[PDB]
Amino acid sequence: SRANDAPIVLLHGFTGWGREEMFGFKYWGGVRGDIEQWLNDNGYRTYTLAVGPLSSNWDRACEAYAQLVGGTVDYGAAHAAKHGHARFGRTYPGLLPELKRGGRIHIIAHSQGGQTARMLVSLLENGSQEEREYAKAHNVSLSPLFEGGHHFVLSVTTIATPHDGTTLVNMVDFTDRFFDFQKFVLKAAAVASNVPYTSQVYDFKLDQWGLRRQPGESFDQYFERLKRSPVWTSTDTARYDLSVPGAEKLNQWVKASPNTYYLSFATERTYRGALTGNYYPELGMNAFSAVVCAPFLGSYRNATLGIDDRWLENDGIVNAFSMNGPKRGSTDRIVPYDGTIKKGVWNDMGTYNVDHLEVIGVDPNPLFDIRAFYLRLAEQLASLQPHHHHHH
Ligand SMILES: [Ca+2]
Ligand SMILES: [Zn+2]
Repeated sequence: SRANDAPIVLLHGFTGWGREEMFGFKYWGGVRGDIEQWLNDNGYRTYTLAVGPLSSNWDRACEAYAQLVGGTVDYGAAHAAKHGHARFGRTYPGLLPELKRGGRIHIIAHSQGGQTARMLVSLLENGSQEEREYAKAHNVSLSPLFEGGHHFVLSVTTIATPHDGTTLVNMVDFTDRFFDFQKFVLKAAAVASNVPYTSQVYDFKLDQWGLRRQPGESFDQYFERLKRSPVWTSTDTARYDLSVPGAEKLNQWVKASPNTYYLSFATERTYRGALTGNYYPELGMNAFSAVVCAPFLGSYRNATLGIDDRWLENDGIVNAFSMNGPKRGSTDRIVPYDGTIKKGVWNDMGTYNVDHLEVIGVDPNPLFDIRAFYLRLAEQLASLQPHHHHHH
């Protein structure tokens, strides 16, 4: 039973949006309903974050912080000068003002949101030495997020997160397919990609970059312009952070806080071929994944990059091997769940048979009791004890 009162905060990956976006079709729930609503009705206070889907984890984090405490998004002076984008972003009212008063939160994250959640914890706790130094050498102002000392997160839960990246980015035509993936997600919500909708619909929130869908332009047309923009061609991008090498760099500095609980959930929707060693998409896998991504992920090898047989099992988007926690270029410890949730370590909760999109309800799966999954997760989060008295 209940040991803490901390609210839950939901966070997406390389696709995602606000609750008011996509005509109310939820990222968290999809065709199965509204996950946040489910948790609230069952008494687990829950909120929802919406950050730039194609943005670097660093940008998201700066966005998350601000969206949480309120204020104007500060990407940090050293960071903005480094990558040529605006230092300042969109302003937010603050979902949880209580955070500045001593309160904590639980983050549940999907896909790339996992990387972001980890980074956010790091920045909250340690800040950025680079930013502090810059501020002092150029006499510029500094955001609190970079000063360290913030203790907002009691726990982080990751679901189908590419902690060590996804080999997907290695597809010869990754660029066009990744955008076809966005198009599929749009379709999933009954939204067309070839129609110049006047209403916002899907805000990619690229304020830092000066990018936005223009009037008369469909999603298909906007994606052609995004493809050639800095959010797809620079290192400060989700595209980079997504790669195996990118994930490893991020792992070099984004470490697990000894004051925070970490939970990992893995996904797979594949079967192994006996003659080839490869992995193939199961029945029921989202269409797109099954035709476009799955075959590549379950067959792609690269020994010079350390991609071997353990990397084949995938969930249609991300290699399963990458989900339990960051390992490549990491000092984080990963411990198998033995019935007891330990602090400052990745508690590997196992592997669940559902794809990348089914786990959040964007893709239908009648055999997966989604509500029960999230509810059981909320119960475990609530039982988390802030203080663990060392015993027999
Ligand atoms: Ca399915
Ligand atoms: Zn940036």
